[PDB]
Amino acid sequence: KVFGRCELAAAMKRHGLDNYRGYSLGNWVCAAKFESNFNTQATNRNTDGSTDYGILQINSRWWCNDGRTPGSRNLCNIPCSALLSSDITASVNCAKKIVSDGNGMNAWVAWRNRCKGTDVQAWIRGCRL
Repeated sequence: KVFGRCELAAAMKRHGLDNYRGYSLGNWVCAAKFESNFNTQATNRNTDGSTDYGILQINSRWWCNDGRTPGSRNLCNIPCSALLSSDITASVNCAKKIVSDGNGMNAWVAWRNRCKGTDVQAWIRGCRL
């Protein structure tokens, strides 16, 4: 599913991402925009054999199992395909585990290069939350 900007904003808030770990909803929408262009079915293979999945492009090397990633760990305890459904539950709950520690949203390269330090708040402007 390819989400509209405000449509994904409402769904994410509905899934408890607004201010999760101190990150306002704008961050998540902006991260989704640049990681997958709001497309839950986005996938990108990497040279290390891993693959990034879903709206937030979660990597299989550590968070999910796709049965072909070398030295793969499945910390979110799910098949990577679960990160591709129109139902964002899996991606959201896995992302919550990822952002909970480590380096926060700095875990998302696109968020770090296109959202961090900008009016991330703009991505929710005019939205029907």
